[PDB]
Amino acid sequence: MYDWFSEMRKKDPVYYDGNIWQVFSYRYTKEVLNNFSKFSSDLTGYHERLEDLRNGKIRFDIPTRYTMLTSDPPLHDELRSMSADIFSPQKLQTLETFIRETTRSLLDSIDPREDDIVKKLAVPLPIIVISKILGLPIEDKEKFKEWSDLVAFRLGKPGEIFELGKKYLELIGYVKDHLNSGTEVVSRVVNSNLSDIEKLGYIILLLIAGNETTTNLISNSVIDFTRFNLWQRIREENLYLKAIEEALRYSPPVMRTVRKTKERVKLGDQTIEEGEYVRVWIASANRDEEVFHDGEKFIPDRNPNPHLSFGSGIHLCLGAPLARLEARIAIEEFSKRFRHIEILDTEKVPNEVLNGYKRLVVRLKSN
Ligand code: HEM
Ligand SMILES: Brc1ccc(-c2c[nH]cn2)cc1
Repeated sequence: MYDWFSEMRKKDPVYYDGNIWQVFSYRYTKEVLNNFSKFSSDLTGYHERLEDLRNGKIRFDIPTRYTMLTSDPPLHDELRSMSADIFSPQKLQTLETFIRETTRSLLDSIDPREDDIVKKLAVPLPIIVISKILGLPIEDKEKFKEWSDLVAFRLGKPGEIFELGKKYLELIGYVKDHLNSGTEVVSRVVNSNLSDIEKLGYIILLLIAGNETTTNLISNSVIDFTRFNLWQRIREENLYLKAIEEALRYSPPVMRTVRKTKERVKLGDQTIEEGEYVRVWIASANRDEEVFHDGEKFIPDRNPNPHLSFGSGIHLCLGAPLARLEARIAIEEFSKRFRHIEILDTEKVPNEVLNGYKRLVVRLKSN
């Protein structure tokens, strides 16, 4: 991947293959993400469908097509304003003790002789925390893991990031069943003037959409710290903050995102017609030598680090404060708890957009 990224950054940072456009450089990736009025996120016809969702002309549709992720202002801003305070660093910091205690309890379960830390640590932690945050109970741990795994790039369905089918219908039933038992942010959504379809979409987005990405950050951090032999230096030079930021830059859990042009636009030397998909490679931008000195090197105290792994602009990841907090606490506690790590076996996430591990089997020496 990354050698190809370098080639495109050098010869062809803005590339048309006869179907869609792909962007590989930092400057044009950032330009795309921030220019919401020319590069639209409404890939599912949310704006076009809004009135008939709300007046009930549209009776049946896929709830997760219609969330803030696939909308433009003002609809986007109005949606996000209902939960933006909950996910701010100021408000999340209350949760620090709960997350730290949950982490150490997950660490307890680890057989240091041989264990899968994706299965023991990285997968359960985001699910437990978001369930706490939303007041939506984990009734079946296995169902919640399966629901979290529904998240995927979906070829030919732009904007759609959920695998559908029987599992998805079960998720919907679950949310309907616990609508009225949630915390205050859930109540905001439920009591709003959104259509039922939008309400379901919104709740599912918050409950499920962030689990695997956060799991992937934790897994990728463990891999990166181990492979480049940084555990001691990070521990002793207290580099947790900047090291996790560098893991974000170097091993982005979300490799790319996409936009659709609202009008003819110019991006660098190229002219993109209206109604074109523009895929923006976060992973490649994150190594742009014009922005990051020695971009191919993992530097645990890297500074500055304006990486695009949470995006940029108005859609800048709502969960970024939360993901940073969980990851930092997970790594800190893990680092405090174990002296030595050997990677015994790995299985990557196999598909296009998500970058992380299905299995991470390690041998550890505890203190
Ligand atoms: C390491 C973990 C994570 C990474 C790398 C990540 C990445 C991203 C990226 C790149 C975007 C922008 C997509 C775009 O511009 O089209 C985004 C948006 C979003 N993310 Fe995350 N994310 C993470 C964790 C989370 C978590 C934990 C949650 C929820 C609890 C979450 C919820 C959202 C939401 C709701 C949006 C839409 C924001 C909007 O449209 O205004 N993410 N994320
Ligand atoms: Br495919 C895919 C792309 C982005 C997600 C950002 C995602 N989740 C939370 N923030 C999830 C799946």
